[PDB]
Amino acid sequence: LKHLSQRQYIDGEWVESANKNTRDIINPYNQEVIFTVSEGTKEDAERAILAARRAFESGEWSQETAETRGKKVRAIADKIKEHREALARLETLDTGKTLEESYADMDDIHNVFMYFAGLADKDGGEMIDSPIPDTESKIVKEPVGVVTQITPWNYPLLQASWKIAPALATGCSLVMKPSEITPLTTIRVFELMEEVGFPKGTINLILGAGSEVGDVMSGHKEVDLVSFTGGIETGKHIMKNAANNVTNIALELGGKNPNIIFDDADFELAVDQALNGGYFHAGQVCSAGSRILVQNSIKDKFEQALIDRVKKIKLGNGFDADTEMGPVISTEHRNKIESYMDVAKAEGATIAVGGKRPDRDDLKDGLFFEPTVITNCDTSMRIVQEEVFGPVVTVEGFETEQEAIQLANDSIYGLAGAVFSKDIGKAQRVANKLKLGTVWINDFHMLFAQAPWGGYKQSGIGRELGKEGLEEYLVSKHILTNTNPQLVNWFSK
Amino acid sequence: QGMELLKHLSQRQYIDGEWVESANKNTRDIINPYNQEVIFTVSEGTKEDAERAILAARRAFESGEWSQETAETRGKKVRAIADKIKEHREALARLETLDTGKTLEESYADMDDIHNVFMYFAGLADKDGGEMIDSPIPDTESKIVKEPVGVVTQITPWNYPLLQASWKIAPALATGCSLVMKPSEITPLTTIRVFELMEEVGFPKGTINLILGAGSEVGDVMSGHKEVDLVSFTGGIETGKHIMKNAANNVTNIALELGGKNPNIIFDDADFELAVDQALNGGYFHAGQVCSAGSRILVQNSIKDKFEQALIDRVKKIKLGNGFDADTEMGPVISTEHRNKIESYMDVAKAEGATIAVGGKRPDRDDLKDGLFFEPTVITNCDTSMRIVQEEVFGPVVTVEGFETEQEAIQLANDSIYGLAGAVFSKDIGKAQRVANKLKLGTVWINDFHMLFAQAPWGGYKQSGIGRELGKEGLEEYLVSKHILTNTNPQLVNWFSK
Amino acid sequence: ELLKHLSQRQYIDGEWVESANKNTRDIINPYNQEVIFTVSEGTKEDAERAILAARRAFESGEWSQETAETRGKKVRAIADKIKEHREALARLETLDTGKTLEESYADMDDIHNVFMYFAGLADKDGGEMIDSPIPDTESKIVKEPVGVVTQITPWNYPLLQASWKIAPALATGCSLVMKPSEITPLTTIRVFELMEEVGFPKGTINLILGAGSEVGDVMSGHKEVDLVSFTGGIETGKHIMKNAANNVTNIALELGGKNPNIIFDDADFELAVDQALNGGYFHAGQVCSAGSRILVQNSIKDKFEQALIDRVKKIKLGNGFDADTEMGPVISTEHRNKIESYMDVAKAEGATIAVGGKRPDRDDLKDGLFFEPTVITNCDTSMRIVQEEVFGPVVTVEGFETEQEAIQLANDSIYGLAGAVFSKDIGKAQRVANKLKLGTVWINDFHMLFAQAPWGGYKQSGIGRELGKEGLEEYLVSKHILTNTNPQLVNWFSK
Amino acid sequence: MELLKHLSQRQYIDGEWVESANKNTRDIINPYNQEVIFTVSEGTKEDAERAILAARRAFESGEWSQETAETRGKKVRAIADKIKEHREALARLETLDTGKTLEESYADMDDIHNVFMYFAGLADKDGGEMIDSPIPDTESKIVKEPVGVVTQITPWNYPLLQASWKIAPALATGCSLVMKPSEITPLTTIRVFELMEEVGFPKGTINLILGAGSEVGDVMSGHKEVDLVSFTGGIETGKHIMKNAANNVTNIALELGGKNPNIIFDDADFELAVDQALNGGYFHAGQVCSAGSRILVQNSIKDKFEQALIDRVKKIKLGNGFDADTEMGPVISTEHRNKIESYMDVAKAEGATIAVGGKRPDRDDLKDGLFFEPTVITNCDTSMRIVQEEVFGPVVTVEGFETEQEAIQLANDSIYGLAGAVFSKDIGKAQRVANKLKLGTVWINDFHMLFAQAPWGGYKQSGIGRELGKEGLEEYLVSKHILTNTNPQLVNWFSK
Ligand SMILES: NC(=O)c1ccc[n+]([C@@H]2O[C@H](COP(=O)([O-])OP(=O)(O)OC[C@H]3O[C@@H](n4cnc5c(N)ncnc54)[C@H](O)[C@@H]3O)[C@@H](O)[C@H]2O)c1
Ligand code: NA
Ligand code: NA
Ligand code: NA
Ligand code: NA
Repeated sequence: LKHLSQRQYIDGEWVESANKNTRDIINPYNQEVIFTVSEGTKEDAERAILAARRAFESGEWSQETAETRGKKVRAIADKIKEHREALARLETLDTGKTLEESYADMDDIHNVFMYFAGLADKDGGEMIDSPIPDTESKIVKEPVGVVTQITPWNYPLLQASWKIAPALATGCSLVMKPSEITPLTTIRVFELMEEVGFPKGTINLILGAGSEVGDVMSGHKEVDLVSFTGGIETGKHIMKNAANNVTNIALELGGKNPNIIFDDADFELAVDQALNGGYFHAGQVCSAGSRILVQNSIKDKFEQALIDRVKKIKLGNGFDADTEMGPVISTEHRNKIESYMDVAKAEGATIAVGGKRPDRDDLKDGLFFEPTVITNCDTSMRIVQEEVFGPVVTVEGFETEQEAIQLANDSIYGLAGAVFSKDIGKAQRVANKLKLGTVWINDFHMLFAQAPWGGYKQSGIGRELGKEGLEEYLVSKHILTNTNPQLVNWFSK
Repeated sequence: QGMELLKHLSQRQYIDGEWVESANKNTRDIINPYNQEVIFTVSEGTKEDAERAILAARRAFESGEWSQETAETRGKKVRAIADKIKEHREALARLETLDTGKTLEESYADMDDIHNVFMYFAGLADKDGGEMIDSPIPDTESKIVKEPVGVVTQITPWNYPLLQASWKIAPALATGCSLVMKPSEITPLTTIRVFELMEEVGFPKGTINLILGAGSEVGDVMSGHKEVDLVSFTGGIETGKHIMKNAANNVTNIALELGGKNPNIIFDDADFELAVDQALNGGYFHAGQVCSAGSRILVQNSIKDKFEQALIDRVKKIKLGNGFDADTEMGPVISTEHRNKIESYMDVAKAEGATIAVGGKRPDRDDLKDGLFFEPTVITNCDTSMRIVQEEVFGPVVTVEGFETEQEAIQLANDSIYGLAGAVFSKDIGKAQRVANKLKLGTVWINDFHMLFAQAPWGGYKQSGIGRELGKEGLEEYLVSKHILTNTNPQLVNWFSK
Repeated sequence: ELLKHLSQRQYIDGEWVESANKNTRDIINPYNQEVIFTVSEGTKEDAERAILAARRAFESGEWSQETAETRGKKVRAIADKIKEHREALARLETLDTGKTLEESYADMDDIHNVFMYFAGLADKDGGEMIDSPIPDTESKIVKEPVGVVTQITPWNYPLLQASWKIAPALATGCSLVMKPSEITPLTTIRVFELMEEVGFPKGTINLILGAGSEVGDVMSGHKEVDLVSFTGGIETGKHIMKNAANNVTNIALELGGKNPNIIFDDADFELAVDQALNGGYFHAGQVCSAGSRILVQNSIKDKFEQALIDRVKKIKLGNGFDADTEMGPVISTEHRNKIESYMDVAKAEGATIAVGGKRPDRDDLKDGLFFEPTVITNCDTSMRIVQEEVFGPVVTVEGFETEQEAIQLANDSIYGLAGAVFSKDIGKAQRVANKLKLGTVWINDFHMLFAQAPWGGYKQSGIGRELGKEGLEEYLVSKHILTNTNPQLVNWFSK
Repeated sequence: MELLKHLSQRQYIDGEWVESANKNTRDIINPYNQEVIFTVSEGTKEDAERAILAARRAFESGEWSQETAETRGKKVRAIADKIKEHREALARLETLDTGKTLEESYADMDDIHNVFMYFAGLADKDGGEMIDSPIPDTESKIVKEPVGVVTQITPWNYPLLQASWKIAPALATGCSLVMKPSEITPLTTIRVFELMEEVGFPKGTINLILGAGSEVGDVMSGHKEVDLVSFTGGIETGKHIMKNAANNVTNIALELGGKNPNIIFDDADFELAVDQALNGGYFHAGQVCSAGSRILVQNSIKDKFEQALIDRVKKIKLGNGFDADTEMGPVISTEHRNKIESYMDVAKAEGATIAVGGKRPDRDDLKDGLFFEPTVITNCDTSMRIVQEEVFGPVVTVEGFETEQEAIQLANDSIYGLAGAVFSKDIGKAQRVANKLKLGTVWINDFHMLFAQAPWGGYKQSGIGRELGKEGLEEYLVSKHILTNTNPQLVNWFSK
C-alpha cells in the first residue's frame, strides 16, 4: 500500500478529485481503515468521458491494427501474472475473501486477458452476397465507441477484467469506476496498464460513490455503451438513465440460482457442491447456489448432512490458511442479511443452523455472519425469491423432474444453476428446460473466458466472456457500393 | 380507388387463435390520407386484451408446440407465409397504398421485399443451433445452445406497416418465439391481412397475436409486462425512449429503430445528374416519411450553387396526386397531426434564419385540396446549429449545407444525435470508401440511396436505435445463449471441513 | 407408364442428345433381370464437349454471377418438383435399384429436404472482412463458386447421391457435368428433365450417360475441371484421385466403409437387435452407412448371436413393389458374384457362415438377383471378411471384452465413415464416440443422416464432406482481395 | 558461423536427436560462394517410417491431442516468443543458407513470430457446432478434432517461413507432425526444432526428418498412418505426391507456385507501378511463390513502361546478402541456375527478346557465387513456354493488352492461379478486374502482401487447399457428427 496510487486516472494523468474529497477504504475482517483515496466528482467523470471521446476520434487506439491491440492486451495479461502475489493480497485485504480464492481469481484474470488478446484480430466482419446486381455489400465491425464500465465489490478485479479486456481488444476507449468500497486492485491494474502504454484518454479510472458519479457514467450523450455488473435496483436505474440517449446496455445483475439435487446424484459430491455453491466468498457471488432443490426421497438425509457440515465451516481471516469463509463486505450488507433472517422467521421458515453473528473473540471486530441453512420454506416466500447475497441457502423439496424444473424457473431471475444426477440423460433434459444463461451438470461455479456468461429475465441483458462478450464492444456497419450506378428517373425532369 | 379488398377483411384483433373484438367493443375509423375519407372500421383494443395476448403467448411458448418444433419445419412454415405474400401481392400493395397514401409502385416494391424477407428467414431457420466450445477444464464438455428468446412484443409505425412488421415477425417465427404485434393505430389494414394469411398457414394457438389500438392505451402493457423477454419497436425517438424506460422495470431486452438525420454527401466529382436524381429519391419518396430519408444534403462548395439550382428546378416538377394514379410521383403525408408538425417546422426554419427556397406549404390544386398534401420543399442557407438541420422532420423536406473539404463533410455528417444511414456520391471510389469508414452510421451507400435488404443488418448508431433488424444479426435478437457445462469426471472439492 | 415419357438421352449444353456414336445400353430391373429401358451410351468426346460447355457457361457469368438469392430460389423450385413427383420418382428408383418402395419414398422425402436445405443456404455467406495487420489496407475474403465440377454417382441410391452434389453446386453458382452409374440412370435422367423445367443457362447443367471405363477418365482428368466429386468404391476412387492429380484438381471422395456397430452389455438389448438388423440389411446391405461389422461385448455375445440369427431367418425377401417385402435383391450379376466369392473367402479363412450365405431357393425369387441375409461368426480382425467392404446383406460378429478393446477393434480398419455405440450409459457412449475415427457416430441409433450435418470419411473412407455447410464449401473457393488504400513506393531497388 | 558451432546436425525422432540409420550425411552450401558451411544427417526411409509411427503413437496417447486447446495455444505462443528472442541469429542463418538479404530475412522472422502468435490465439476459439436437428428427440453436434498425423514438406526458398505455416496450425489443433525441409536448406528448421524442444511437447508429437525427397519423400506421402500430407514446392513433385497419397486416400494440401500476373493500366500511378514491378520480379531473385513474373501492361503505355523498367533493372545491386547495399542475392543452387539458363535459350528460340540481363554476371566478387542477372523478356505472347511456365528466377516477361477484358483473359490464360495484382488509380476498375481473376490472392495497388490473418493458396494447378487464416487451421481439423437419440425406439421393419 505504501506505493499504491491514491488518485483517479484521467486523460493520461493521475489526479485528485476536483473538490479534494477523499474516502477511507476498510478491511472487512477488522473494520480498520487500510487506505485513503480520492472521491471524485461528477465533473471528473464528465471530463474522463470527454477525454475518452477525444481519444476515440483521434484514432490512435481505435485505428491501431487489431493484431497490435491484441499484443497490448496480452502484455496486460503478462503483468497480471507477474504481479499475481501482490494483487491477490490486495484483493483479500479489500474484500475479505480467502487468499486462496484471490489466487484463483488472478489466474482466471490472466486467462481472460489472454483469451481476448487472442480474439482481437480474428473477425472484422462479413462479405454479403448481395441480392442487387452490380453492388458490393459488406458488414464491417468497428469498436462500439466510448464505453463506461461499472463494477461491484465482490470480485473487483475479476469483473473489471471481463469489461476491460474486450474493450481494449476491439479498439474502444473506456471509463471505469469500481465499487467505491473496494478500489485497490482496480487502481493497481490501472498502474499496470499505464506501464504497457495506451494513448492518452483511451483508459480512464474514476473513483467515487455511485450516487455521485454513476448517473453521468450512464447518462452522458458521448457514451455508446454502459456495461454494469451489480444489483438489480441499480441496474434498472442505469438502464432508465441510458435510455435518455438510446445508449446500448450490458447488464449482469445476480440471480436466485437453483442447485437441483436428484436422488440419484452422487450424494457426497452433492453435499460438497451444495457447500461450495452456498458459501464461497460468504455467498457474495453472482453464481451462488442459494436455492437448493432436493428430491423428496433424500431430502431428510440431505438436510442432516448439510447442516452437520455447515457447523464445521471455519471462519476467520482471509490471510490465514485454515480459513474457509471470511467476513461479509460491509456493515450495511451484514445488516441487510440480518433483516432477511427476521423476514424468513416471520414468513414461517426455520433457521436450521446459523442465522447470526458468530461470538468468537477473533471474529468480534469483523463483519462476520454464520453460514446458514433455512428449511421448511416454499417458493411463495421472500427468503426464497429474493437474492440475499450472504452465506445463506434455502432448502426445498421436489417430487418429480417436472416439479424441479417448475420450481427452479419460478423466480424473476435467470443467471445460472446446476443439476446433480448420475443419470446424465435426465440432467440434460432438465438443463434444456431451465431458463438460465449457464447450467452446470454435476458441477458448480465453473466459468471461463471461452464461454459467454449472462442472464435470462431479470438477471441481465447481454453477455460477458466469449465471442458474445467481445461483440458487446463492436458495432456493425453495412457498406453498400453500387458498382454501376444508374439514374432511377422516378421524379419528372 | 380500392373496394373489394375491404369487403372480406377482418375488423378484429387476433388473440389466442381467435378473431375477437375489443373487450369494451370500441372501434376506430381508418382513413385514406389522399381524401381523408373513412375507408374501414376496426376494433380498438384494451390493455386487458394486450395482457391476455401476452399471457397466451407465454402459455404457447411453455407448451413447446412451436418453440420445440424442429427448426427445419419452422422454416417451411415461414416459407409458406412468404408464398402467401407473393400470391396476394396485388391486393396487399393496393391495401397498403389505400392506408398509407404512397404510390402503388412503391407498395409493389414493398411486397417484393416482404416476400424476400420471409424467404430469407425461412432459409436461415435451421442453419445455426449454437457452438461446441473447447473447454479449458479437463474432463468437461462445454456447449452453447441458442434457444428462442421467448415471448416477444412487436410495435410498428405507420409509414411502411407490413414491411416493418415482416422484419419482426419472420425472425420471431423462424427461431420459435411466440409474439404479440401491434401495428400503428392509424394503419392496420395490411397487418390484419397478414394475420389472416398466417392463420391459413397454421400455427399453434397463442404463437401469434394481433392487438389493435392506441399506443397510449395498450403500449405500456406491451413494453412493461413481466412475461415479455424482448420488446422490438420501430418508430420515433420519444416513444422509443419511453418504451426502453418501461422495459427496464423487468430488465427486458430491447431492440429499437428510431429514424435518423441521414446525410447525403455530394462531392464535386460526383456524377452530377446521378446525384440530383438520388437527392430527389432520398428526399421525397413516400413524401420523406422514411427512416432512411436523405433529409440532410451536404454538397461541396464548388458545386453548391449549381446543385441547388438543379435540385430546386426538379422539385417544382414533382408530380403530386393519388397513389393509385400511374403518373403520381409523391402522395400525401399520413395525417393531419403529422402535416401540422411539418408546417410548424417551416416556421422554425424561418425563425432561425433559413430560407424556404421552394415549397414549404400545402398545394392549392383542386384535386389535392381534400387530401393531406404538402409540397416538396428545399431549405437553403442553413447550418448545423439549426433545429431544422438537427431534427427529424419526416416530411418532403431537405436541407442543403455546403462543405469545403472531405474532413468537413465527415464532421458535419457526424454532427447529429442520430446514426442510421447515409450516402456518399463521388466518382473517386477510394475517397467514398474513406468517408464511409468514418461516418457513424449503420448503413452507408456509395453512389446509391435507400438500398436495404434481408441479407444485411439495418440499425442505428447513437440515438437511431439499439440492436439490428434483418440479416443474421436481426435473427440473433430473437435468440438467447445458454452455456451447458458437463463435468464428465466429477470430484469433490473438499474446501469446506468434514 | 413412367417409362413411356422418360428421356433416353444425354443432356449436353442445353439439348437432349444421343451418343456421338449412337451406342446404347439396356437397363435392367434386378428383381427379375428383365430389360426395362434403353439409354444412350456416350463417348469420351461427349464428356469433353459437356465439360467445355460447362466452362463456357461458367465464364459467361449467367449462373455464376446470378444473385445468390435467385440461385436459391431456383434450387428451391427443384426441391418442389421432387416433392410434386414423389410417387413416380420413388417407383422409378425401386424399379431401377430393387429396394423397397417404402425405402424409395423415404429417399424422395430426404431429397426434397436436401435441395431445400441448400436453397436456404445459398445466400447466407459470401466471405469475410479481415482486420488487416497492415495499416492503410482493406482485406477481404470473397467466396466464389469453385468453377466447373464433375460429379460421379453410384448405383445404390442414385438420386439421393446426385442431390448431395447437384444442390450445392447450383446453389453456389458452379457449372456441372454429372454422370450416374451406368446401370442405374433412370431417376437421374428424370431429375435433369425437372431441372430443365426450372430453367438454367445453357451449359450450366450437363448429364453424361455411360461406362465409367469409357468416359470416367475424361471427367476426372480434364484440365478445365476445378473439382471432381465422386461417391463409390475405393478402387475407383483412388484411380480417380490419381487422374485428378494430372491437373492438381480438387477432389471430394466418399468411398464406403467398414462401419462398426458397437453393442455393450448395458445396451437396451431388443433395441440393439433391431438396429443390428437395420444396420446390416436395409437395401440388402448395399449402403455406405451399412453396419457390417458388429462388435458385441463378450458377456452377451452368445445371447446376441442367437437373437440376431433367429431374426435373420425371418427377414422377408421379395419384390420391392410388394408391401410385405423387407429386403429386395442385390443390384447386378457382377455384384452378387462378388458377394458370393466373399463367402468362399470367409470359409477359407475359417469363419462360420451361421445363417444365409447363399441364393434363396424360393420360386418367386429364382429369376432375381437375390442373396440371403447372412451372419458370419467365429471371425477376427485379421480376416479379409472383416477388413473388407462386402456391400451385401452380410454382417460379421466379433466380441470385445472392454471399452478399450471395442475402440481398438472398431478403429482397426482402413476405413472411417460411420458407426454406432449402443449403451444405456450415455457417458460411456460419449467416451467411445470421441475416440472412434469416424465422420459420423450414432449413440443409440443407426443410419441417421440429414442435410443439416456433414457426412464423410476419415482415412480411406474419403476426402472432404457432403451435406451441411461443409458440403457447400466444397463448391466454393476463397479469394483474398487486399487493397492498399494509401500506396507508397517501397524504394528497395536502386533509382 | 558462431551460430553453427552449437547447431544440431541430426534428425529429431520420437523425442531424441538421432543420426541417419546408415550414418549418411550431406554437406550444406552457401550459394553466395558455394562453400560448404555445415554437414547434416541424410536420413533413410526407415527413419521416416519410424518418425511416422512415433507420431501415430503420440497421437493415440492423447497427451497432445487431448491437451486443452487453451494450453496448446500457450505453447504455440511460447514458440512465437522464442522466434522473436532469437530473431537475429535466425535471420543470419536463413541468409547464410538461402542467399537472400539479411533485411529480407529479418522481415521473415518478424512474419514468423506473427504466424505463431496468430495460431496461438486461434487455438481455443472453435471446437465445432451444435446443429438444430430435423429429427425430434435427437441431439446433433459437430466436433472438430485434430486431423491426426501430418507430414509436412517444405521448399528451399523461405524455409522457416514455410515451415511456420505448417507447424503452427498443426500444434495449435493437437496434431502430431513429421516435417522434412528441403535437403539443401535445413538450418533454420533444425534450429526451430531445438526451440520447440525447449518449450516441451510430448514425445513423438514433433519429428524432423532430414534427407532427399527422392529417398524419404514417398514414405512421407504414401504411409498408411498419415492423415494429411501438406506440401509446398513445385508442380511436378506436387503431382507425384498427390498420386502417392491416393494410395491411402490421404488428404492433401498443396501449394505449388504460380504464373502470377501483374496488371498495369494506363491510369496506374506510373512510378508506383514501376517500383512494384521491380519488387514483384526480383525480391529473393524471383524465387518466390508470389513473384510477379508475368507483367501485363496496357498497350498505350507499354513502350514507356518497358523503358522505365529496363533502365531500373540495370541498376539493381547484386551481392552478398550480408552486405547492406545488396538488393538481390544469388539463386539457390547450380541445378536451379542451370534451369534458369536453359529457359533463356527457350525464350529466344520461340522468338522472344531478352531485353536486359539473361546471363551470369561477370563481376569479380560475384564470380564464385550462383548469381544470375535480373532479366526482362519482351516481345512475347501467351502461346510461349517462357510465358506459360514458372521459371522461378530473376526474370519477368512483358505482354501488352488493349482493354480491361483482354487483361483478364490473358491473366487467366495459364494453368496456374496463386496470386496477382492490379495497378490502377480507378479503384472501381481494379475491383472489377480483381473479381474476375482466377487467383487465391489479388492485390490492388500492391504486391507480395500476405499475412497470417488471411488464407493463401491456389486455384487450378497452383494448389489444393489453403495455408494461413482460419482456413489454414481447418486443414488440420476433421469434423465428426455425433448424433444422440435421446428417446430410442425400435424401428420394427424386419419381422419378429
Ligand atoms: N423509424 C421510423 O421509420 C419512424 C416511424 C414513424 C415515426 N418516426 C418518427 O417519429 C415521430 C413520431 O412518429 P409517431 O409519434 O407518429 O409514431 P411513434 O414514434 O409514436 O410510433 C408509433 C407506434 O408506437 C406506438 N406507441 C405510441 N405510444 C406508445 C407507448 N407508450 N408504448 C408503446 N407503443 C406506443 C403507436 O401506437 C405506434 O404503433 C415522427 O415525426 C418521425 O420523426 C420514425
Ligand atoms: Na433480461
Ligand atoms: Na444507440
Ligand atoms: Na482420407
Ligand atoms: Na487445384
